[PDB]
Amino acid sequence: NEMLKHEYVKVNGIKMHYVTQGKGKLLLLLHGFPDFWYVWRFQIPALAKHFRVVAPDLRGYNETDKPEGVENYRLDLLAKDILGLIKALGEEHAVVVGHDWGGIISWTLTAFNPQAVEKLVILNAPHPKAYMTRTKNSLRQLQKSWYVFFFQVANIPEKILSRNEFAFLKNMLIQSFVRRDLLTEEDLRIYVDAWSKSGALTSALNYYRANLNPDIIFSEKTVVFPKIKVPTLVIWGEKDVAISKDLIVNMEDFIEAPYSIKYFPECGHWVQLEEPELVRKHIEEFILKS
Amino acid sequence: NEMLKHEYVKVNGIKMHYVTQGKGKLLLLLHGFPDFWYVWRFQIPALAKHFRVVAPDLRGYNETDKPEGVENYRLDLLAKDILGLIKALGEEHAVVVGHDWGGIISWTLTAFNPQAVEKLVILNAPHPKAYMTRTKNSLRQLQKSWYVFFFQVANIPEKILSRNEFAFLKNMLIQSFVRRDLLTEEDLRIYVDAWSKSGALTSALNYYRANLNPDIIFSEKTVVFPKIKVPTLVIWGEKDVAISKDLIVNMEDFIEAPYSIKYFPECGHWVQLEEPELVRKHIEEFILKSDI
Ligand SMILES: [Cl-]
Ligand SMILES: [Cl-]
Ligand SMILES: [Cl-]
Repeated sequence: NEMLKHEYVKVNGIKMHYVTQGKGKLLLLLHGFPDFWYVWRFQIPALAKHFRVVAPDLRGYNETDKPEGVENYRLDLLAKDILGLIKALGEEHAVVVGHDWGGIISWTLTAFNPQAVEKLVILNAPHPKAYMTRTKNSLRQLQKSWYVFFFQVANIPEKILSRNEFAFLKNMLIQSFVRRDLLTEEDLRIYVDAWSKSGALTSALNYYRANLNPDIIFSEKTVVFPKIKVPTLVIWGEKDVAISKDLIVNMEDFIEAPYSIKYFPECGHWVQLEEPELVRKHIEEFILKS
Repeated sequence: NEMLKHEYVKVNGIKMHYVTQGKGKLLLLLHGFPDFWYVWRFQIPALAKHFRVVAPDLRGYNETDKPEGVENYRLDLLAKDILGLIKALGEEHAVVVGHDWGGIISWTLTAFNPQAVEKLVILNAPHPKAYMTRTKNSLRQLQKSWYVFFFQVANIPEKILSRNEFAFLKNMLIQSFVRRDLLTEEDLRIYVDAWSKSGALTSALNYYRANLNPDIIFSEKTVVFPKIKVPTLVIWGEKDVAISKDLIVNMEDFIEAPYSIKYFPECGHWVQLEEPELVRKHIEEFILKSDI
């Protein structure tokens, strides 16, 4: 866009890059792996027609700072980055939309800090308690999560993912799309630029090492996780090659607030790229509802 | 059984435990993970009607020695253990039947030492060159091999697998079976005893660390592997949660000698437990009621 603006702001001891367009109610769009703000390229101008849209690069990604060490990527710290971002942007609360890791962070932010979240929207991101409790008993989820186990190993995943101009990552994306030409060559050049930022791949992989290591996946005991107390919308592409439907059933046990789920039976993990207008529509309607 | 006998023998620098029953033509039964000789409990007395059956515990398992270190579980060493066992049993060769890792070892033994193998029977074990070439290009195989990646981590998988009397491992097995009651309460007690042997879990996991680490899976090299020169029967349970059919089709470069494949469309990885009589019948027919 011409109206899209790049900004950097200090939050939670790190500098965060974001793009923004629009005025009004603050709406955050939070990417996951192996994306960055640009995954929201279709939604930013559309949502910016009625809202102040901010799409940051999460800790470790693209133009945001990249602290060294696995411990710097624990979910508690990632959610504190977003809490800090809302404060730094001059709001008491935001509408928070998260996909993939951005959605895991959003569930966490909303649970522990409901005062900062006006409404929560989740795209293809399991609730932490659901993944922690259920994965060990879902052979289909364990199989879909093969690469989570691969990413635990030091050094090798960085090497394999980066080889031949990130051929693996390009493939991972393509294999996940429900039409396999969903990204253009222009998109891919922009993705490679973000992937090639010094330290970005290791930092992204550290999310898996910090938060989805085998102790967490195969924990004998359930975790304590506060109920969600804000209205919540889940958008769920059912042909997700990374997440089994086993993990999104029954979110209401975790939510003490209005809850709605919109299934997209013929979309996969990148629902916002596959049905960009329907996704935008559902978001706008849910936010304008009250 | 009453006629089953336990023995220990020194081979390839380690002491190996095995059970034996029967007299006549020597037949080896080689288990995989997370089994030991006892996976062959149904087949041993039945095959002992026509063969001298020997079912060893592989290096690292149950009553066999358990050398320290990942490097001691490379496939070449494991195959040399079995070559040594055949020699130690007083014969020049044996019929070799292998399931899972025992099958991978059997492919390797047969390729590099064909004079020691009379005939080869493989149950749900991909040819090493097929797994090495194809896995990295097969999303379905990579997904099925989630646990291969899990097992690469030091210490943690041993802890998780062993906790609460091997609750994980029992679950892993059950989720892999397509028949009920393959493990009775009595069988489970016996399994837990073997699993609990000092160093056994680490040694079993070292097969995956030594031979199927991510560098090996994703390597852009083709592997050298001799052609199979002994008659070979592959038995394949199609509902295998661990191995994609991508890895068993198209053997043509790999085998020179006569080859037969028997698919079991309604069995999984543990085909010898799920259709024990049909599996035994195909083995007996192939070995003793052969062609040219
Ligand atoms: Cl749950
Ligand atoms: Cl749909
Ligand atoms: Cl069958």
